[PDB]
This record gives sequence, structure tokens and C-alpha cells, in this order.
Amino acid sequence: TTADLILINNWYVVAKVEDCRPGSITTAHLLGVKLVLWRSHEQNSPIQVWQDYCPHRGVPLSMGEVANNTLVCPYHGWRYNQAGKCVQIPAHPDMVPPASAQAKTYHCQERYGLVWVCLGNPVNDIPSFPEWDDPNYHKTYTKSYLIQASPFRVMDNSIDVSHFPFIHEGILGDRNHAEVEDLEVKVDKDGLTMGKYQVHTSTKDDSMVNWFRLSHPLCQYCSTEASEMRTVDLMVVTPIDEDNSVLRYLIMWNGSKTLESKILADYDQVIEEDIRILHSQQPTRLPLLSPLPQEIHVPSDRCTVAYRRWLKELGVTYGVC
Amino acid sequence: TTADLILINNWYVVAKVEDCRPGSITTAHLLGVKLVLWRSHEQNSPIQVWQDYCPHRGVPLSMGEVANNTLVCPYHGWRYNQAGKCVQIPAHPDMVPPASAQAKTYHCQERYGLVWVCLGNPVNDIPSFPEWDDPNYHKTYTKSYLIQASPFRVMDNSIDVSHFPFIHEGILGDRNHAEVEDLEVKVDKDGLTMGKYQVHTSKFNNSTKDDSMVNWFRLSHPLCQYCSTEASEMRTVDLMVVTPIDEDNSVLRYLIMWNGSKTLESKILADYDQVIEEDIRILHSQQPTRLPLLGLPQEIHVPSDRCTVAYRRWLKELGVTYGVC
Amino acid sequence: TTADLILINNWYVVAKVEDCRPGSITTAHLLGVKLVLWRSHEQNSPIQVWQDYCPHRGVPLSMGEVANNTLVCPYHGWRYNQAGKCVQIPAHPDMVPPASAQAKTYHCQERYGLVWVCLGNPVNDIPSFPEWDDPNYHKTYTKSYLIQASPFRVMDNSIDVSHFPFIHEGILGDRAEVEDLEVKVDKDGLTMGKYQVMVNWFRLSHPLCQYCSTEASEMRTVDLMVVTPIDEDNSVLRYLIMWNGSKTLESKILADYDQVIEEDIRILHSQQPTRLPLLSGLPQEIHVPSDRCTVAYRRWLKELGVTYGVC
Ligand code: FES
Ligand code: FES
Ligand code: FES
Ligand SMILES: [Fe+3]
Ligand SMILES: [Fe+3]
Ligand SMILES: [Fe+3]
Repeated sequence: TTADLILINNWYVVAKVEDCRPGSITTAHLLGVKLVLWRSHEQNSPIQVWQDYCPHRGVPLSMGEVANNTLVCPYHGWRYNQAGKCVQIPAHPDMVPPASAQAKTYHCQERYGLVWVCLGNPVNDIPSFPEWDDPNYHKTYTKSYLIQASPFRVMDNSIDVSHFPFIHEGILGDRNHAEVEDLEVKVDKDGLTMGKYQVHTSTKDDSMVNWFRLSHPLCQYCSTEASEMRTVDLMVVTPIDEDNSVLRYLIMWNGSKTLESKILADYDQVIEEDIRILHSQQPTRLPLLSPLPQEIHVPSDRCTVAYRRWLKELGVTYGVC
Repeated sequence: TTADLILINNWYVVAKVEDCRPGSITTAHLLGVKLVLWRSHEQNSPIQVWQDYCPHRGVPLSMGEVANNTLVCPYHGWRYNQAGKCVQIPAHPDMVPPASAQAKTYHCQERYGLVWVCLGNPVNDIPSFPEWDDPNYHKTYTKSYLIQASPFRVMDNSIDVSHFPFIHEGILGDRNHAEVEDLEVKVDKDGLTMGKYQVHTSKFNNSTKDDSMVNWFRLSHPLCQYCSTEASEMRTVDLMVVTPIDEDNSVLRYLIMWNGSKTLESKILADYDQVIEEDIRILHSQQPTRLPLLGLPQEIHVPSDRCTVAYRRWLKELGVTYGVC
Repeated sequence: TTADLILINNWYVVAKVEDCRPGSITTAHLLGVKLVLWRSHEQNSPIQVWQDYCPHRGVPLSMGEVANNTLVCPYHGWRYNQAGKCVQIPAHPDMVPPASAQAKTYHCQERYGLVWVCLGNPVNDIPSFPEWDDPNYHKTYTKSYLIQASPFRVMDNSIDVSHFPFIHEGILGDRAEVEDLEVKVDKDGLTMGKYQVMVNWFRLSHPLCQYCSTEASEMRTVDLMVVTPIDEDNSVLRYLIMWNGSKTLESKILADYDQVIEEDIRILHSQQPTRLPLLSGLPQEIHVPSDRCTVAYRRWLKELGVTYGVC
């Protein structure tokens, strides 16, 4: 609503396809807009994403029911077809509903088992995820995490690597290996790419090789390679509004399928360790570079500074300060 | 208080008389103003309705006591008489209190077992309720319902009749039978009147005839509604009264009267409760929370909305800007 | 931070010294600023009081860990020494931390068993409390009371004497005439003359600390009432109480104070508006002769230029 056109015109994940099943009604919130998500009882029916608002008298359509490939609002029973047009008004069953009688519909695309939404007119496509079609990679999904922090602070914390030995001790690092190597960062028209850097953990030694790339500011493609196992993930942040976010991960890996529950637990521990910091930080919104006291930057922050720099040019004013 | 003068100079119910016993101290809220209502320990004492504020040091007078026909603020024990004029300060008991030690008082009338209050000069009368004095009619009162919606939304839902087959399915209709007949709506000198309209009720007792309900209602005031319901062998009338707490919050009460057997009173209360709670579910979710008058897309109107539309037009005529958008 | 300079440059109690143990990290809130209060593990190490803020990425340092005379940010492990200078950045262990890597520190002193804080520059000293040096007097501390009231309303209720017979009936008065009162506002601050209740008087050298004296037919009890201004609309109340009667009456003294206190708090929580009205709920305050001390306090605050927590 008060978000910049550059965010309104991008794709974001609002749900996993698994939490929307045939006949269901679910709700989401994206950039200050309340959304209703529904499908027909039909197997493989498409997913509609609309503003959660019946235009007759302002009741949430989410409180309605799916019946006969239509969503029926629960106040006066108007029925809206899959295109959002009202097709039956029960008070006047032979009146053709006025043209006005139409739900606000949004672009929706199902990809990687994720439900993607764009509130405006999409200028880019949904980010790539090459491993999706690779049969030697297994896949899994975290649950969704509600976070009381800017979406841009969520991504800022995910781009920050020097904190691993301190809040992620025992999984991504340890206090006896806290020094950070030179980090190569490039911001270009592709997006922000951080070059391969090395993580101490639990083939030369107890370390891993990681890189990541952001084609868009709220979706991150990460890669980590162990001795004989590669894991990749798509991290994707729902910007609920300027101060609140949903975090989800799609995770694929080419090692044993027995690692799934271990990966799920590792992510849950790391995410919760991050949330404790994120909820604590002030200000709530992500501070941008100088064009309480101003944020200080040392060399291991060069990727975080590049992110703030990239947001400034991108003209992001929403959820930042 | 940002309430329009139209609203300020009208009467509203803030309590049931039977809940304000002699010697009692009650609180309420009306149009953004906090109120204290207190009575003398004497039988048949009048009710005083004042702003709940001691102007000495800003404590609520409702936290004090009633004694010797005065309200006493507990902080320093200043004593306020029926007219609000403080008559004694215990720290200087032979001194005459300053003339500014005066409670802000309001107009109060008891009518139909209800406490009516006007925070400004009461232009209008309390609405009529002709069957009050008719001894063929028994009386009962619902509980009060605190509702997180604008008072004008609460009343607009009350005027809406096309929602009966959906959120009142099982008692005021069914989805299958949902067509609405065209309605007659008048907005004259008498306020807003909806003419007689048939209501298809849902079958409960199969030994009995279909009820075949006929209703009409009038609003002389925008937050008080008089409804008349002719049944199979029973007339029921009700005065529906909406207290405007502020622009976004309301209290709903009904005074119900009927000329059938007095044994139905539990029946009637339970049936009103079930339909009120289904309306409150809808009212609590509606957006925007203030009532739109004639971000979010504007409201749509179809012919079934004739009554509602007339209500919104009436509110603009009256100049209502409080609780509306 | 939006607080007036005259308030910035005075001392306030934020804690009891016994709650600041070696190695500990605690928090407080003062004039809208959030504070961290910690000590090294060395016996007789001093108390540091900083703004609870890591300047790197805005994390509360009070979520950190005290190590080797340093406070360690939990997020990237930066270590701050007892002067609040960042001594170590673990990602660059061979690098001199830059000058801006520096905690905002404040003045702190211990006195009367309390932790006193000045967020600005200390011109006056911590108020006097003569009986502290008098070993004929035993001492005791109430618990702290968090109050949803302006600190100046809290103190105003403490300088109103006419309400004793009404909300404190049974301990402090009985239902009520008030004697002519003596109030003296000069350099010494605000002083109220000896008055019978039992004979009481009190002094405020500063606007949020009060020294009160009560003499009974057998003993003298004094107390230092020190209110913490958390913000414009919130206060912490504490009392240090000293008496020269038997040491066995500590229980009952503390029960009496707790009893009257909660009685005062019932009133304070209900008062409107929240902030104390100075002399200039919709209607204006009215004053009668027994308000002479509370009138003097409002006058004193406006001559001082207090705008925070008032009207
Ligand atoms: S509000 Fe949706 S049908 Fe009337
Ligand atoms: S505040 Fe009511 S008598 Fe003092
Ligand atoms: S936030 Fe404190 S060290 Fe980075
Ligand atoms: Fe992390
Ligand atoms: Fe209804
Ligand atoms: Fe008191």
C-alpha cells in the first residue's frame, strides 16, 4: 500500500503449496495488504490470491466457503468465480451482478512447491533454482517463522557471516575460530553475489565452502559444500509490512535421505538463534548508509554494507530508515 | 469529544435501571466521555450522571462513596451534592468551597426501565415505545453486548434483512430460499421506516403450522430502532438501543415485549442471543470499522440494500461525521 | 533524551547495590534511556552504567557476557573495557578497534546502598541523608514499586498532606482538619515546616528525592524517598527507612509503608491527565489552603523549567 513501486512489482512467497490444498481457504499478509488464498475441491485446481475483502459490505472473504468453483462470502452469499467476478447474488437470482461486483485479484504462480504472489505488474520472473530439476538432489521445507522485525533486517542478518561463531556456536562455527577471511562481494545488474568463503564446523580440515546470491532483495540462493555432500537452499522472506516478516526455506541436498531430519533441526536451531537477535535490534527497520548511534562498519561487514548500498539505489524506503 | 452536535444533543441508554440500586456507583462511557452514575441510599432516589472526574486533583469520583446524599471523592473527601456542587471540604470544614469545585453534570431520565442520558441540551424526546404501558404485553431485557464496531455499523446490520438466509440460517431462513422481495423504505419527518416484509422462518415444530413472520420497524433516532414482529398467533415488539461508546465501539441492548404466554421469556432471550452473536461475528470483521457513507473499494449497493442505503443517506442529512467515513 | 537539562544533570536511583553483584549484568530505565549496569568478577570492582546499545548493529549489550573485565556483545563478540572502549573485535583480532567503537557511558556513584546515576554532567551532589552516618539508627529498604504514573505525580502525592485521613485511615490519620502549613522554596529546595499528624516535616533538595522526618512519643523515623523517572508516564518508587527505636520493629515498619504505598498507588494509577499539571480530565486543577505545599511544588517545577513528565 505505502510500499515503493519497486517492491510492489516483485514476486514474493506467501505460502507453501502444501498448506493450500483443494477446497481450502487460507490467509496471508503482504506489504500491508490482507490476502485470501483459495482453491476448488478439484485435484490440481489452481490457487487464487485475492485481497481479503468482499466489496459489497467489507467482510473478509476468508470467512466464506468454497463451493462449485466459486468463493462465497458469508454475509449475503455472493459467489465469485475463479477470475474474481461475482456470478450469483442470491437476493436477486436473475440479476446479472454489476461490473463493480468483482474481487481484487493478484498475480499468482506456483513454483518449487511455493506459492508466489505479485501485487502489481511483475517486471521480473520468479528467481531460478537450478537444483529443483536435478534428480540427484533430495528436497525439504522448513516451517514458516513469524518474525517481529523488518524483512530487510531479516535478510541483513542472513547476509552477515561474521556472527556464526557467536550465536551459531556448534553448528556453523565456534569461538576458537572467529576470525574472518577477506570476503569477495559483487553487486551488479544480476544482484548481490558473495564469493566462495570458508566456514569452520564440527575436506582439508573441519571447514565448508559457501557462497550465496541475491537476484532480488528478499530472496537468497545459498550453496554449501561438505566433503562429498552439496546442500543448496532458497531463502525467501515475506514482507508482511515494514516491521514484520515471514521466513521460509526450500532446502535441497545430494547426500543421504537420512539427513533430512538433521537438516531440519539444524535450521530450526540457527533460525531461533537469529530471531533472538533480530527481535532485540533497534531500530526495527534496517538503517541505510549515511548519504541511536549510527551503525559502525568494519571489513567483515562488507557484504552487509553492499546490501544497504544496493537497497538505497533500488530506492527502497519501506521497512528501512 | 469530537462528536457532532446532532449526536451530543440526543438521548442514549447507558444502563438498565434495575442495575443501579439505591446507594450505588456505576460507570459508563458515552461519546468518548467517562460517566459516573450514583444514587442516594433513599428508596426512589434519582440517578445523577456526571463526568467521572474530581477537578481538585483529577481522580475519578466513581472510586469514592455515597453518603448523606453526596458523592465523596476518596482522595481528600470533598462532598458533592445532587447538583454536583461541592458543599464541604474536610480539610477546612468551616470554609465555603470555591465555586469552581463543581462536577460536570448531565441530563438523565429513566424510561422503560433504562437510564437515558443526554450530554448536551436535549432537543428531542426519548423515542416512543407504545406498548410499554400495555398490560397485555410482558417485558424482558437482553444482557448488554459490548461490540468492537462503530455504533452506526451495528445499526446498519440491524436494518439489513438480506443477510437472514446466510448468517441466521436455521432460524431466519435457509440458503436455498434467499430471494428478497422488493422492500418499502420511507425517510420522512418520522425518521426511517421499513414497511411490512414477510420473513420465511425455518421449520422447528413439525406438528405446528409455518410461523409466517411479518416485520416492520422504525427509527426516529439513528441509534434506536423500534421493531414490530407479527407471528402465527403472537405479536412481539422490541426497542433496540445502541450506546455509542466512541467512534469504534458500541453497546447493544434490547427491550423485548410480547403478548403471548410469559413462559416464552427464556425462549425469546435465547433466540435473540443466537442471532445477535451471529451478527457480532460479522460486525467484528467488517472493514473499514466506521460506516462508509454514500485504499478499500467503495461499497456496492443492489436493490435488496434499499433500506441500508436510505440509512446512509439519512446520516448525511443529519450531518453525522462521528463513527462514519 | 527529550528530558530537560535540569533533569539530565541530577542524580537518580536506578538499583540497589546488593542487586549489582560481581560479574552481574542488570538493566534499568532512566528518562527514556535504556541502561545496562555491570561489574567485573573482581571483588570490589566498580559499577559501569552504559546505554544498553552495541553501536555495531544495535543489539542490547545487556544480552551479553562479562569476561576478563570486559562486557562482550553476544552478536559479534566485541569486547568493551570498563571505560566503554571496544578493545577487541574477534573477526579482525590483529586490528585496533576504531574510535567510534565506544559505549555511551554515564556517571554512577554508590551511596546509602543505592546505585545513583547522572546521564548528564554532575553539578550538584547526591542529596544529603544525615542519619546514614548515625549508628543509633537502624536501616531498612522497601521493595521497589513500578508505577504507571508520571514521576512528578508520584512525588506530588508525597507532598500532599491532606489525604492522610482518607486513604490512609488507620495508619496515618482518621476521618480530617489540616493545620496551617509552612512552605519555604529557596536555594535549599522545597521545605515543609514541622506539622502535627506525631510531628512530621520534609525537605526536597531536588524535585524527585524527598527527605522526611517523623518524631513519635518514643522514637524518630526518617526516610529517603527516591523516585526513578523511567519516562514521562512511568516511575519506580523506593524508600530507605531509618529509625532509632528497637531493631525488632523492622517487620511492622515495612508492613505499614507497604500498606500506605499501595493505597497511594491506587490513586496515582487513576489520575488524569497522566502528567502533572503545572500552574497556568478536561477541567483545570483547583487549589485550597491545605494545598500550599503541593502549589509550591508545581511553582518550583515551572521556575526550574521542567517540561518532561508535566502537563
Ligand atoms: S458483504 Fe459479501 S455478500 Fe454482502
Ligand atoms: S482529588 Fe477529589 S478531593 Fe482531592
Ligand atoms: S552487534 Fe555488538 S558486536 Fe556486532
Ligand atoms: Fe545467523
Ligand atoms: Fe442479523
Ligand atoms: Fe499518601
